[PDB]
Amino acid sequence: GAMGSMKIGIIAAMEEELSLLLANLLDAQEHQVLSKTYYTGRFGKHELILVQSGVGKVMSAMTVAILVEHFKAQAIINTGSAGAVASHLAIGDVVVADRLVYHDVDATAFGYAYGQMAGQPLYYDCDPQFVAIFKQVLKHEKTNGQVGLIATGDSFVAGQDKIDQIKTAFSNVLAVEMEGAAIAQAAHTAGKPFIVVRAMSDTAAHDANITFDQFIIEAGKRSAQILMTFLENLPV
Amino acid sequence: GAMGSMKIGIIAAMEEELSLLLANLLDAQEHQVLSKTYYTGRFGKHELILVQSGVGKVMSAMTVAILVEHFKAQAIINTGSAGAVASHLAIGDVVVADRLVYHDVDATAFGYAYGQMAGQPLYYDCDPQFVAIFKQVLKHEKTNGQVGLIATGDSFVAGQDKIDQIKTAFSNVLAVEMEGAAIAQAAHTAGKPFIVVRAMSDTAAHDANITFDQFIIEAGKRSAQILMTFLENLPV
Ligand SMILES: CSC[C@H]1O[C@@H](n2cnc3c(N)ncnc32)[C@H](O)[C@@H]1O
Repeated sequence: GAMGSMKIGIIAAMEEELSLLLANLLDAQEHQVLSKTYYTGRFGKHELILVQSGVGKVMSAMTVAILVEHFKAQAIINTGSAGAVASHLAIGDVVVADRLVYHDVDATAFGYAYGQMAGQPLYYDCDPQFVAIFKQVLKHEKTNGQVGLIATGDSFVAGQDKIDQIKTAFSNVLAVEMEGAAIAQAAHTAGKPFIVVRAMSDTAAHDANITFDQFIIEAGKRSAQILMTFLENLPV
Repeated sequence: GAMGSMKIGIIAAMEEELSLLLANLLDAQEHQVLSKTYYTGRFGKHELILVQSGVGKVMSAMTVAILVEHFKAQAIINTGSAGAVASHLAIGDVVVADRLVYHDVDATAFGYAYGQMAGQPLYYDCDPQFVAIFKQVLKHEKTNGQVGLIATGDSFVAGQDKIDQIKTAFSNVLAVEMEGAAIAQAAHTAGKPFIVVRAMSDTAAHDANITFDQFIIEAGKRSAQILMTFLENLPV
């Protein structure tokens, strides 16, 4: 592209988390690759490749490999919903991850840290460039958006017992979801900068499915709006 | 004749199996993609792509995505070793999985069965021809083995109480390991037939007096030999 324009891959697990970004994409074109639809186009000064990956670690990690190998993405961003687990964090609030960790990985029998996949770091560090820009977006909005740790696992967290297990393991976790550390692990192995941004759909309580169904449209929308302000502020 | 020469991706976890397969490839070429090493060449009537397996769900999902998109694999074979969890299996027996399931996935709040990923079946199905052909190789070579279920999660499960929990949840499980169902979920998403096979490194009672890393030296060679027979018996 011109100057420092980037090709940015953006992954949302579900339709509600990608619809608004698609409504913003200029010069859009669909592509079918490994049975998923990728949408190329422009936003602000950058080129995006959007995809609805499907939920969880395997689906999201496949889309990072194809975004980098096939679409030549230079950065990877995940957006969508999450369950709020920290104190002082409500439904509709935004968390931008500065680090990702798995809460459901136990290879401690091979002498790894709890949460650490073999052959990987325990924490995946979001790009510090992107964190600083998103930190300034949240600041300018002047509400309750936070930057901190998001934890991932292949489970939808719904109950105090699994909140307590996660916070015992990682006391500073803000929110939980099913793709952020998977996308971070994949983009880290590919050598490309990444970040995760989420808006809270629920508080991961025993009946969190009912709350998620109420708020998933809003959570997808809110995460996407913050992401677009970041893209407007990412220079070239 | 039918589909002709099949491009087959082989994800081999045992380094002595991968070295023996590579030693048999015609026109062997080395390739780096997303920082990982793949070998392409021919064996018998087929073109192969060989790669060392990574560990866990995310590295498995990237490997299948790259084998299919970059190298145009039309089928995925994943081999390795794992301890038995069913009582009747002996050290060195070969489990040919016909189904894979996750033991560590909980989206039950939404009404899914335990183990079932959102948007997926609870069990993934290995290709029925590949399962029959492998079972026949074992029979022809008078090598003991069994067809059945393998359960996967992003943990190494060392505690027997946790093993018994997985057996309570999935009654017919023969063995538990860290990549098979992610290979299955990724290859199925891609629309490619696949199969997962494991040599049993230990019995359910832990009778082995050789370690896993020692077991896989000679087992990797045995598994390479069985695989090359399977590839000779895969029709064009
Ligand atoms: C339908 S499975 C839940 C989907 O929404 C996100 N998510 C939203 N709230 C939660 C929660 N409480 N626990 C886990 N993942 C969540 C996940 O990353 C996944 O894509």
